[PDB]
Amino acid sequence: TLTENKRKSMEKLSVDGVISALAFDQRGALKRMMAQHQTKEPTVEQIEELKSLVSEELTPFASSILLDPEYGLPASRVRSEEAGLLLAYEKTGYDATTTSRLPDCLDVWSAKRIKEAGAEAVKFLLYYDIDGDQDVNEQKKAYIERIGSECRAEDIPFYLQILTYDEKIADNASPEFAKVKAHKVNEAMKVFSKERFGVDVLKVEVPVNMKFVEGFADGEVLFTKEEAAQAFRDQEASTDLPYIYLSAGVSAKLFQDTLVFAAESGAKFNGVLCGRATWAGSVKVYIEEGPQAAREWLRTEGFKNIDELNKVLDKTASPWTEK
Amino acid sequence: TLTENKRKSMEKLSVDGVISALAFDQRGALKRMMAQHQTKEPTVEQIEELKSLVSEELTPFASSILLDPEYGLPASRVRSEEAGLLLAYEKTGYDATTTSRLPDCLDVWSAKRIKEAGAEAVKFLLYYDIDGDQDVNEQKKAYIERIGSECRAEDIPFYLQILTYDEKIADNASPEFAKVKAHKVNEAMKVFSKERFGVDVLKVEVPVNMKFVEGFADGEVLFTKEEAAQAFRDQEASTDLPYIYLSAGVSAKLFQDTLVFAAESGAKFNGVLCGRATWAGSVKVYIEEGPQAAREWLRTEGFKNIDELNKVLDKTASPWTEK
Ligand SMILES: [Ca+2]
Ligand SMILES: [Ca+2]
Repeated sequence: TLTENKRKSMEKLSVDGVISALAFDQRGALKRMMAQHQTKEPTVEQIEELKSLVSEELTPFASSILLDPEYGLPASRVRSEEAGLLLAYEKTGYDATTTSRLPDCLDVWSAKRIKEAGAEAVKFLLYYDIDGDQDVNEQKKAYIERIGSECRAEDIPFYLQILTYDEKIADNASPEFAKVKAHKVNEAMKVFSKERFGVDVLKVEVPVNMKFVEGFADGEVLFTKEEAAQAFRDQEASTDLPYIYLSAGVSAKLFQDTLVFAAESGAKFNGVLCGRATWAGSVKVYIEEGPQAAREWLRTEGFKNIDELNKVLDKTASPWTEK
Repeated sequence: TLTENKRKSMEKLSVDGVISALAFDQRGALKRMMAQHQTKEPTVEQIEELKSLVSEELTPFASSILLDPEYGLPASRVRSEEAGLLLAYEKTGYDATTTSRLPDCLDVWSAKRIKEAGAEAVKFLLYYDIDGDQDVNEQKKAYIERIGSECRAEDIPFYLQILTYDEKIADNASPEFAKVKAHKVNEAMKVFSKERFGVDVLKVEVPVNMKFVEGFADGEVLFTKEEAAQAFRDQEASTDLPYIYLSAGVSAKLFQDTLVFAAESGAKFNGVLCGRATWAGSVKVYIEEGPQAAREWLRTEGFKNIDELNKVLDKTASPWTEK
């Protein structure tokens, strides 16, 4: 169920019950991309400006935009008046020396402060290995309970992003991980759909690596179209919450093709929180050719990208209202 | 204002609006006391047992008991039927290699789990130097906001304990700290009485080191009685929340005389969360003579301490229900 304010907030993040959200809370990742044509270390001014350019030019075509409080608050204030705002709550990345990947909130932030900054949702990223250390997962579950409680008190939607992994499989893109991905994703969704975690929307991976599915694979084939289709249906059955897809390790085209396949298979996903593929190109242009060039790229190539995505969403997504 | 459930919980922790609570969530501190008396490391069983003995013998004379989830859950189950339960939420102690003393919740606990474990309040201890690093304090304030929000969502009273310190003063028993203690205590109370922190009751230090007050001092005198009295009045004017005193491990007699002085000075404190001043002597007995001897100490010296404290509370404390 949703409280009146949470419902209203959800409405501000979507169009006709579909979430077509632009993800741009990248921090370290964006800086690194920038580093790729580096006269110097990329500045705070540069990072914040590029987020503002993307926000200004592309949010007229997105139902909402996800930003980080570190670099993204200026960008958040210049978003289209028709677009809602989500703010990221987690610290980026994880310790590569250990396998625990424990969650940690931004040090001077709280759900209250996120709401005060104008957000209509709190977004939090959790790494979860359902088969991992039981004590680690207990600590993780407790952490999410806390955040869910915060969001209930502040009456602001809780968007929980889950990225799955295996403590013992180094590469998420490996065939080894592909074989267990459906299990990692769908079981994690079952866990955090439980009422006690206070989640309003799940941001999740597609439950299969399409690069190993028949018809989509350029190399080894691990799954038939039917087995992949069943994974999407299993995922649909793993939660009664609204859920939306993230894009990871795939091109814009493959992602869009996957949304088509997802819908064809019977998945009732309620939209996406996608970004990188849409605005990636603007980054090279911005560093090299300046902000005015980047603005033009976003107005042209940028619009093309997000518009193609929206037209795919129009024929594949299902409304969260239709619960 | 209290919600219906918070009020009911406050009622279970109090009698006629006065909190006569027994504090025994000590961990590191208890371990240190125990250290003073034996060769070996204290065992889990010994810590759990002594906590259960104090709970069994003394909670018939307290309106509630504060315990720690780590060693205190068995003790919580054998408390008097008439006594309420608070559970601690913070990890014990602080990092002595730095001056920030940052707060940290127990890893596998949440406010929801504390409530599920039968507690009628969440207690959290924060070290705070009002004059300290501003970024450190911003992080501390954000952290308390989160907990206050949790407690609002779970509809469970939030007891915030504040222990003051100075980043540049090593010993809080020193005359140097004594001269700034009132400032540290009263300004901290003011800050954490702000609505945004969601506190229901403050557990605080008396705003004076009584050992340096004329009439109480056996050595150097830093303060006249009128100056000490004014600090208590300043404290009363620093919050409109209920507040209760901790004993800080002074003698039972000095704590009792302090409460009388507080009341005479004009402090409208609403009770105590008193630990060491009551049961401290049981530790030596339990270690050296065993549980039965400790039980007999509690039934005699322990009772005498808490009985005389209750008599003093009866004539000094002010009801929270008058608010
Ligand atoms: Ca107020
Ligand atoms: Ca007052």
